[PDB]
Amino acid sequence: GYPIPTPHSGQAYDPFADFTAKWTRANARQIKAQSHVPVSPDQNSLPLNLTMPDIPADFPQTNPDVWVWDTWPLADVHGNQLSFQGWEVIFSLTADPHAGYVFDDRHVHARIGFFYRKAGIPANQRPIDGGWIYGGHLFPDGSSVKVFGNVPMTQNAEWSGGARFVKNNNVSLYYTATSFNRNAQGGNITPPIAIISRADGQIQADDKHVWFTGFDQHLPLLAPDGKYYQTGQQNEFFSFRDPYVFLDPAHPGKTFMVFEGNTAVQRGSRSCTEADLGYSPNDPNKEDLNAVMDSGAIYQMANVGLAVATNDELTQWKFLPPILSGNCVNDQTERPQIYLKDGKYYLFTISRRTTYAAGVDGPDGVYGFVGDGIRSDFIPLNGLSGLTLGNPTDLYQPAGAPYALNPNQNPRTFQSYSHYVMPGGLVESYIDAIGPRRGGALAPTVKININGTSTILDRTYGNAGLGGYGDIPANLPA
Repeated sequence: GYPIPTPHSGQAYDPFADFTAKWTRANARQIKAQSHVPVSPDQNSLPLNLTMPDIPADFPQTNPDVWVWDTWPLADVHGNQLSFQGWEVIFSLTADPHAGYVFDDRHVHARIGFFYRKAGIPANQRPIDGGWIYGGHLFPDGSSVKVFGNVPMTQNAEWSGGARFVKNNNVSLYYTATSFNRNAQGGNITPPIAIISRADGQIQADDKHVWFTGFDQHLPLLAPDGKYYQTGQQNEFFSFRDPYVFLDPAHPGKTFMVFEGNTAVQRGSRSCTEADLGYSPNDPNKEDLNAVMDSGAIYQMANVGLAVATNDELTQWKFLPPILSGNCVNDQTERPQIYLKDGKYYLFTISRRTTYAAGVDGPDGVYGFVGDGIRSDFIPLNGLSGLTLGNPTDLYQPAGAPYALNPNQNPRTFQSYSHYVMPGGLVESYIDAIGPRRGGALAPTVKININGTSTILDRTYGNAGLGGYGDIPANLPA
């Protein structure tokens, strides 16, 4: 019934070289191949080892005054999570739950906030909610939007990136600034503008609180080129965001960045090739290329981009060819991260069931690939499928939506999103929808065992796999 997965070597290339690993239809079709029809009253089709445990429906809010979603720690370029003066510090996308707009209209209102808590306390000794103290907006009002200059706009938002502890500034925040020009119906009057940007500030603390100064000067670093990375002009619905800045010890003088993009094509272009399908000419379960494009799969054109700093100050950056594409497979490979383990390079990226191309299916959650370098013939994890950890999902019934759950679907198919892989394979995420309840709160922290080309969610960790709500611990003092 199911096709032979596209094989991959994991072989490393020069980071500057023109080679892009393909997350192929033959690979992605492995996810449903590995699935089982759920046995009532169970509603999960995924392998148990690739399934996030059920989050309790009585979960606490991270903060009752703030919607919280995509979250990152205070870090260095190695990926270490740092306490500062005996505090743990996190940064979150933030919105107001009592301001007129509904949770799914969060995005255009997003402000980067910070939270803090005393370090060196085991999760099970903290308050159930993780004990995060909300410090407020990280950036001064009006500082971020200066990055767009004098352009027509109705909204601007601060989206995800990273905080690097490093001019008696000591924190560089890499994030995505986005500008919208929308009619009241949410229609684009002009295409959204998405600029990966940097703001530097100073973290300070005493015994009572953490606070920040600076972040007045926002530097535009990268906008899509329309050669490697799709622009608003090519596709008003383009994705360009989620900078992950890191050091590769294979390239000691360099600073790199992975990010979410789309394959740089005009929307509706019949641009998919045999290499995106990834079949043996002899596979009896192979697809026809034109048939795949006719099914509308040409609207799913995810890539993970790579950029390299061109000055010592990391204020100037250059695009390199994309390191992964999911053309005719999925439109979204979000929050890409490079995770170094056992001398290997893991690319983790988050994706959605509802952004899969026709004829391909998989859950919301974390996808993973392993290689010998940051530019590899990346090996999709777990039976050459790419699935690392999915929300419990029946792939034999419709997806529905977090704002309108299909009754025949697992009510936790949207339970978590924006999974971030921390040192020692701990995974931090936010709650979207659990049955009728919307989250905007941090999920229980979870643990994946990363073993070569496969992964197991650790059901010995915390309570049957679930650790503390919003448990984002520092491994090193700053």
